[PDB]
Amino acid sequence: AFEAEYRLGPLLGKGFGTVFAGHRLTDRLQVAIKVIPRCPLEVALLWKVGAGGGHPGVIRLLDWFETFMLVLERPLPAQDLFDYITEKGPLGEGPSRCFFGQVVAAIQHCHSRGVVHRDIKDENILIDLRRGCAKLIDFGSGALLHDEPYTDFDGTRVYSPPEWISRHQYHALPATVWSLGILLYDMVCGDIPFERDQEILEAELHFPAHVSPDCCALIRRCLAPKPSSRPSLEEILLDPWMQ
Ligand SMILES: O=C(Nc1cnccc1O[C@H]1CCNC1)c1csc(-c2c(F)cccc2F)n1
Repeated sequence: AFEAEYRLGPLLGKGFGTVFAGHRLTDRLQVAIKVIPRCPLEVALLWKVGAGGGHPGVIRLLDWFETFMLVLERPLPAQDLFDYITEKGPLGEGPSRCFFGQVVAAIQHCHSRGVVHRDIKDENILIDLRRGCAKLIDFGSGALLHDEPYTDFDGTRVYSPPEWISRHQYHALPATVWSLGILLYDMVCGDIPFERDQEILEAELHFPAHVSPDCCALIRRCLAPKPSSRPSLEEILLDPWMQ
C-alpha cells in the first residue's frame, strides 16, 4: 500500500529516523516521507496540532503507514533554517523578528493543543521560501503538555537549559523558552551561544557587536539561568524588540 500511493525520492536527512522527498502517486503532490523504526507518539502529536487546520507554522501530517512512515507536507521550495544560515549567514534583525514571531506563535498554537515540541532548534524550523514562512518540523521528541516536570527528555543538548544539564529538570515552558533564546541567538548571530555543557551551565553571554541591545535584552531574558526568571511566551511576544 505505501509503495502504491507514494514514491520516495531523494534522501533529505538521516536521529529522527530518516526523511525523504517524495510524491503522492495519484496527483504528484510533493511530500516528505519520514521513516521511523521501532503507534509512535509523533503521529498523535502531529494529529492534535494539525486537526482542523490547524496551523500554518506547523508542517501538516497527511498520512502514515506501518511496515513506520509519516507523510508530511513539503513546501516547495523549502529549506531549513540551519542550512539557510549556513549559506547566507545570520538573518539580521528585521527578518528574525518576523520568523521568530512565527515560531513563537506556532509554539503557542502547539501548547493550545497540549503539545510541547521539546526540540526547538534551527534544524527543525523549515523556511517555506515562496510564502516567507517558518514552519515547525520533527515532533519525534515532543510530549503532551503539563505543569508537572519531565525527565522523559531526549532533546538536543545545546538547546537544553542549565537545569536539565545540571539537575535533570525539564519544565516544559521554561525549557521551551530557553530553547527559543538559543534559537534567536542562533538566528541573529549565526551560531549557537553555548557548545559545551560547561558553557550552558555558566550561561554567560557575549554578544557580537552587531546585535542590537533590544535583541540582547530579550535573549538574556530567555536565557536566564533560573528557569522562573524566564519570560512566558506572551511576555516574549510583547517584548519591545518584537515590535
Ligand atoms: O518533516 C520534515 N522534516 C523532519 C521531520 N522530522 C524530523 C526531521 C525532519 O527534518 C530533518 C531534515 C532537516 N532538518 C531535520 C520535513 C517536511 S518538509 C522537509 C524538508 C523540505 F520540504 C525541504 C528541504 C528539507 C526538508 F527537511 N522536512
